Amino acid sequence: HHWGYGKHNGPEHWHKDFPIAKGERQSPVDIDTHTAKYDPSLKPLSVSYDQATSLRILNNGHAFNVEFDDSQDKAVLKGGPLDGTYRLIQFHFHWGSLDGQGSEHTVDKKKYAAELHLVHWNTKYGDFGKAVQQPDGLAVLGIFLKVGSAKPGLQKVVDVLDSIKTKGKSADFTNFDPRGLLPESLDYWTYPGSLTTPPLLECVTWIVLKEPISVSSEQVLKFRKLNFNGEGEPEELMVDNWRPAQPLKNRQIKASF
Ligand SMILES: Nc1cc(Cl)c(S(N)(=O)=O)cc1S(N)(=O)=O
Ligand SMILES: [Zn+2]
Repeated sequence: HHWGYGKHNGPEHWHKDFPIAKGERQSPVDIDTHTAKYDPSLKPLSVSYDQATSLRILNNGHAFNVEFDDSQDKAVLKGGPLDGTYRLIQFHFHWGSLDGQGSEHTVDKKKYAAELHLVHWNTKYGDFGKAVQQPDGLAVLGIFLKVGSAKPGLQKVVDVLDSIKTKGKSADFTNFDPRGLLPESLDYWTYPGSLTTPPLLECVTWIVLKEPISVSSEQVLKFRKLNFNGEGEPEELMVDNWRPAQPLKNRQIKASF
């Protein structure tokens, strides 16, 4: 009875195996644009993905991860609310069964069709495993996806999904440039949170971009063709793999604009 997004193993059940699910800094959260405060102390956000080197893509049973070689100082996120440098390790998405839902963070309660998460770990902790055990171990750059014009830079990801339809399947995925998934503006909201999937560790500094990227209906439809189940098992379409907004509690969301 592994965790998932179904009625019997979904978000409302996670607290049993992962008590921190009801913690003080859980993610995602609803971003109230009028309550968020502009913070002039925020330094410019720096996204340096020029030397990013992807290794492959994997269907982990709940979504898919595009993994990067993080053994060297490449693909770094810094500046903004961050102290030091965070290295890119992987990115994945959360999406819905319908265009009207799919994102984890919401803006004034608005749900986007999907949400992209570029995960980075604080280099002062040596690696990802040690980083997640620290309050400032990770920095996740979140980007909303809305349905409209196609996103050319996402097509290579979309076309490879056919080869990893079921849980456990992976495929070589090199030379993918994550810069093609970024919107024009780097304006963002930031707050201290957690992983949105079990183990739900509260080790994340969230940086959510205000500007969404547009992807075509055809592109997101292919995301929905993936399977939660493994090869040869009853088909369970991989959709609605998003956790709903959690209590903000004692936290303030800061705006870079
Ligand atoms: N490993 C991992 C790390 C982070 Cl930080 C996040 S998220 N959703 O908090 O960005 C999700 C995952 S997972 N289990 O989906 O691969
Ligand atoms: Zn995520």
